[PDB]
Amino acid sequence: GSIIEMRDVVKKYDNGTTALRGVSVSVQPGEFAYIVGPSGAGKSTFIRSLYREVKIDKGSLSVAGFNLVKIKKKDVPLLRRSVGVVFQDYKLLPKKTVYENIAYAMEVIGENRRNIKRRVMEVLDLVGLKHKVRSFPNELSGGEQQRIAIARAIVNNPKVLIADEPTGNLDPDNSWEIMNLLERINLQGTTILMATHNSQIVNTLRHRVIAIENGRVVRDESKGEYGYD
Ligand SMILES: Nc1ncnc2c1ncn2[C@@H]1O[C@H](COP(=O)(O)OP(=O)(O)O)[C@@H](O)[C@H]1O
Repeated sequence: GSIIEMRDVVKKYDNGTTALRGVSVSVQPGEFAYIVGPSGAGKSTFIRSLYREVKIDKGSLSVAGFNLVKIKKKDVPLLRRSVGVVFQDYKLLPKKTVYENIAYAMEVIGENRRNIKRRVMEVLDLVGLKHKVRSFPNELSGGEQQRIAIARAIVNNPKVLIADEPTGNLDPDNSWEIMNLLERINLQGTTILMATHNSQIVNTLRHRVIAIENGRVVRDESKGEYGYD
């Protein structure tokens, strides 16, 4: 079945503003989708709802098998275990080695010695930074920081990866590197939802395009174009 199912989802903030006005999106496993649209359209409310940070007021929403309306807050961490989140403002722990930044998310859930150092070296190979396993974050470039952040978000192998403007703070070439890493992640099966306003990326790296405008899905196309300024 669908890994993300959103039907007639309404999100009203307490100040009367309605960020989502009955949005319906169906995402199969392994899909790679861009979330585009003018600012204030509700892109980030859309994605924030996908890991239960935002609670919807009306409609149905299920992510990775979890009914997000009925999920108990005590279970949201279990939801996050299947739903990794990458941010614009990549922020690693500064007094921790690259290895420790990645290993923390596995130590939390109590993974044993064996799987931790194996899994950390694996994801370090994926992001191509195993040669900096013992470096701290600020000897790392910006693009390298976002790559380690992405490694952290996928260390527990989540089924879904929500990326809010992953390249928003990176120059063109480092953004291509982030997109290539996201692509290889997607090819391994991870469903990737990427909110973005980089039209070059969207138009060269053709994937599904979900365009939101004034809280409503205005466009949902295979290998679509960016379609904005
Ligand atoms: N915490 C909040 N309280 C009230 N209104 C909010 C809140 N967060 C966002 N909004 C409003 O919801 C709408 C969508 O915002 P947002 O989801 O951040 O849009 P986008 O990500 O497309 O820029 C805007 O009108 C914004 O002002």
